[PDB]
Formats: sequence, C-alpha cells, structure tokens
Amino acid sequence: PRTVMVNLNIHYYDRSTSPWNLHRNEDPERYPSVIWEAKCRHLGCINADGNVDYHMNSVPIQQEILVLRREPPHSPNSFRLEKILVSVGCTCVTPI
Amino acid sequence: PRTVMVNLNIYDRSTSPWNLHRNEDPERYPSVIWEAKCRHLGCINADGNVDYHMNSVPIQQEILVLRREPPHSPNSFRLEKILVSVGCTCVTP
Repeated sequence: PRTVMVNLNIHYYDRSTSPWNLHRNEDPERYPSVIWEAKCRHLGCINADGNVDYHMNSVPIQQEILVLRREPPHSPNSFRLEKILVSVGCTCVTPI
Repeated sequence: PRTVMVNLNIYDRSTSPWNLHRNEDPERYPSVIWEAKCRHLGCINADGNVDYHMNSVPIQQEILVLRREPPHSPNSFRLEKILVSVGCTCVTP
C-alpha cells in the first residue's frame, strides 16, 4: 500500500482521413466518472475525392491511462490507482 | 478542500506514423508519460513515400495527472489537467 493524499480541486481533426466521433463513457465507481472515447467514423479512410477507400483502415489509437477506482466500492474519499485502455483518436493504416 | 486518499499500487502501418518520447517530470505523478512525435510532416503515400500534399498532425488529449502540493512532496498532490500528444493522424490541408 502506497497511500498518498490528493486534493480533487483542479485550479480541428475534422479533416482527418480517419475521422472520429466522441462517445461518453460513464462509470460511477471511477474518478473522473466521464471519459470521452474516440470512435472511428468509418471502416476505411477518406480519399482525395472525399470518398471512403476500403483498401485502407481507420483504426482507433488506444492508450493506457491512470484513473481512480473507489476502494472500498462506493467510497467518497478512498481510491486505488487503476490502468484502463482508452480510445483517443483514429489513424489510417495499410492492412497487412 | 477535497482531500481523498489514493493507493498508488496499481500502428507501424500508419500513414502518419509516430515515435514515442519518454516525457519526465519529478513534480508529477506519474513522473513518466510516453508522448507521440510524428515521424514526418507529410503522410505516407500508397507507394511508401512521404507526400507533402497531406499532413501528419499530433493528436493532443487532455489528461488528469497528479501535481506534488506542496512542491517536492512525496505523499501530497493536487489533481491537474495537462495536454499530451497521444498519436498522429493524417489531415487534408
């Protein structure tokens, strides 16, 4: 147990060939409770003509992020640090 | 004001590829954050060549981190928002 104190008071890509939308992911047992996650708009990538090219793939960029998990569950003042995978945007990839 | 206890015990084929840079900050938890840096200004063509007709742009995301409060404190923090480069996307200029 590595217990620390934390004060919780804090103090564009539309032209992408692999564009994305943001999805509201909510968890009451987590701090921060809301995490906005990227979801690729298409399976393929946008052409020079503005069309979807299915020989290319829009893939989500997944990053490991540290979040706070209520420990014990429902606790207003006690947490454990947790690693979660979050989709942070989309990139365009050549298939294997 | 809002003090809580925290237990600290826990794309190569891209047209806009990136490299990871280890960003270090002693006054931050986590001290180590891997940040993306676009390999090129352009995007990779169907031919495997860098094409200046398109741009690799970093995707910047706001992340919650812990800032040592008071400074240098091993066990006391304040929640902070920082901008981190998390990958690269390819954009039409």
